[PDB]
Amino acid sequence: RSDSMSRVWLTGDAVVDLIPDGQQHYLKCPGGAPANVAVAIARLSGRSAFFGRVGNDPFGRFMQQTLTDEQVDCQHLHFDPVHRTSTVVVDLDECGERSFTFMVKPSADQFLQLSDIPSFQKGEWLHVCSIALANQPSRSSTFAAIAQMKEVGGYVSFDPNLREEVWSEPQELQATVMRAVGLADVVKFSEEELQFLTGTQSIEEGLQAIADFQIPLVVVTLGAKGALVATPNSQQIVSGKAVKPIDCTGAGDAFVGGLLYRLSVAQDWHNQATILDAVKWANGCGALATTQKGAMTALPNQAALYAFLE
Amino acid sequence: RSDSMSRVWLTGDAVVDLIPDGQQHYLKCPGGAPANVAVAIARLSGRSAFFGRVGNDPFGRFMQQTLTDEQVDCQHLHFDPVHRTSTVVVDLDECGERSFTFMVKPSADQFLQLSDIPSFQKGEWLHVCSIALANQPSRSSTFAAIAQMKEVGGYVSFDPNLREEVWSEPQELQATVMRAVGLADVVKFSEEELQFLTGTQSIEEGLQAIADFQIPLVVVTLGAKGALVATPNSQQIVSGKAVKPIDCTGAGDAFVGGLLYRLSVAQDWHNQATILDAVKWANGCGALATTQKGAMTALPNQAALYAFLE
Ligand SMILES: Nc1ncnc2c1ncn2[C@@H]1O[C@H](COP(=O)(O)OP(=O)(O)O)[C@@H](O)[C@H]1O
Ligand SMILES: Nc1ncnc2c1ncn2[C@@H]1O[C@H](COP(=O)(O)OP(=O)(O)O)[C@@H](O)[C@H]1O
Ligand SMILES: OC[C@H]1O[C@](O)(CO)[C@@H](O)[C@@H]1O
Ligand SMILES: OC[C@H]1O[C@](O)(CO)[C@@H](O)[C@@H]1O
Ligand SMILES: [Ca+2]
Ligand SMILES: [Ca+2]
Ligand SMILES: [K+]
Ligand SMILES: [K+]
Repeated sequence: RSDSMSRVWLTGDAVVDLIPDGQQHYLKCPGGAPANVAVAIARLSGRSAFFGRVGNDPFGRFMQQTLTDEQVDCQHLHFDPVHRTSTVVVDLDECGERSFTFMVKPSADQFLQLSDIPSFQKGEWLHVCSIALANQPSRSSTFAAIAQMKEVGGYVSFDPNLREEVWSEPQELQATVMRAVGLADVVKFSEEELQFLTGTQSIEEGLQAIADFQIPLVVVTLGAKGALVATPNSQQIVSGKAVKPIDCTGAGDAFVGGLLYRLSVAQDWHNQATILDAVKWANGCGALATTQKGAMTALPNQAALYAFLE
Repeated sequence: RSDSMSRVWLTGDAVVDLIPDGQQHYLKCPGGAPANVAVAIARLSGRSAFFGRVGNDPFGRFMQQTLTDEQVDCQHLHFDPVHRTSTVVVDLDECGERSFTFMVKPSADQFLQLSDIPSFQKGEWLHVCSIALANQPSRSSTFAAIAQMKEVGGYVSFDPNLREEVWSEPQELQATVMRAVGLADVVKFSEEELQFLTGTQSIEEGLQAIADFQIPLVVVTLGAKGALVATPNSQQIVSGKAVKPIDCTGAGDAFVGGLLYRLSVAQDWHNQATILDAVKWANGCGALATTQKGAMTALPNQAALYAFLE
């Protein structure tokens, strides 16, 4: 027959990450979780497309140029006439949520409109993170996009990727995020995120707490220990090569990029061997992404990833 | 008798200027026009104090640490619980307003409150720029501070320092700025600013247009040609050494710093010889400030300034 490379849509925040380098200097690094995933998929020769809003400013034009250079489809990237592109300062002493300071609140992406959503098609993927749910109108626009992708027979990937300070009403984060968890085909958590969102003290408890959601695939990253893969009535650990991280920025998005790339090119992404293989790629991408400063810098192509996987 | 070094109060925006340096890098430079003037006065061994608002964030704490290191009194620098410190990207191909992109709108300084204003005393100075007038509540708070300084028998310095993009209602800029021009003892313009604000095509026309304001001292900077000094029924050019600029960022604030330092230590700042001498210092400071990247970096001490003046 013929191969079927499905398009992956990414939406949310494209951001400039200011990363200390020699510091009284910052590296000007392209970033923003869904932009990172888009570039990760494209670098692996996948088919990714971004829709959303950046600012009509140099940082916004920098992110548009970056995504375009990386062969990400940006036909549906919009430039807001008023609001500025997200600008984030990174603390290299931390990893994850604790490492980021958001200087632009609310940034242009928070003003995502219904009209920004492109036509979706059966079999396509949509990936979203929680910053897209942080404030209106992006929150309601993003939930509408999710419902539309489900309706047309596409698939939904959700990575909470929690950044509480972005929420003008942080008391709304837990419920809003769990509503999106309830819409997804694929959900990726860090260990801490799963426990926080479900109010549990163990991964096992956390998984039992969302069993009612009947999620096809839940993946819980375990840092160096790889990832727990949860499918209906089944859990297993998939572990890869451990590396000493130089810059953890973007590791989780790289992980999601490898995962979604392999799901997107699969005959049937629900196939258990397909999923386990996709997580092996995800682990490899996550490790490699830490080897250079910047979320996107070390996102691997297939030659590099295969060489690393052995 | 005894010398009388008057305190100069500065209020408005303290900002982090991101200046290309090796660029895919930015230099992280302390800045913001009234913060620049405060540091310029302190470096010349004057008595400067800052009141206003920065964000409760690393950039805000960086500016507090900077002003403190520079011996600027920061007892009245406040940290806003919600809004972020102003962050500005600099274009080295431009000078003045055209070189700055404001990423944080509205930044913490725009939320200056009546309670942020310190007690003023007779003979003290207050210096303000137009960003403090850009939006509420800072606009009304700053006009209140101005009226209070006038009432107690202090002096008011105003440097429009126009940055239109900071105004949520830019159609209000001209009238709002000219209202402040009408309150000042000392006003400093660039040539372009004077003509723009008065809607005239020459400096001479611009000066005639504000004659009705009965301003004690108007200074119009002329780039390398020095400055025009306008006092009642009198104008003269004061020119100093021309330098080849390396980074024009902060030149105008350095100029104001030298000017206000010498006015602040004078027996009678209205004295014409005093004023002309103060402008000679101002010119020297303006030139020296261009010799390094960053608004504050090359603000001179007296040893450097005297050596440059000859
Ligand atoms: N030292 C490390 N060695 C190998 N892989 C790592 C390492 N750190 C992170 N990763 C990889 O990248 C993924 C992301 O790691 P993680 O710390 O859980 O990021 P996040 O909390 O954002 O999900 C891991 O699942 C793992 O596959
Ligand atoms: N090439 C230059 N050579 C000497 N002095 C300069 C030079 N450029 C700027 N200055 C000094 O610094 C001041 C500020 O210059 P200017 O270009 O008018 O800045 P601004 O437009 O912000 O007021 C000048 O009045 C002048 O005294
Ligand atoms: O996941 C890493 C990414 O997440 C963010 O914090 C927000 O989207 C970015 O600053 C960073 O590149
Ligand atoms: O006058 C120079 C200063 O003016 C600003 O643009 C705003 O206050 C700063 O970015 C800069 O340091
Ligand atoms: Ca993450
Ligand atoms: Ca100026
Ligand atoms: K990295
Ligand atoms: K400079």
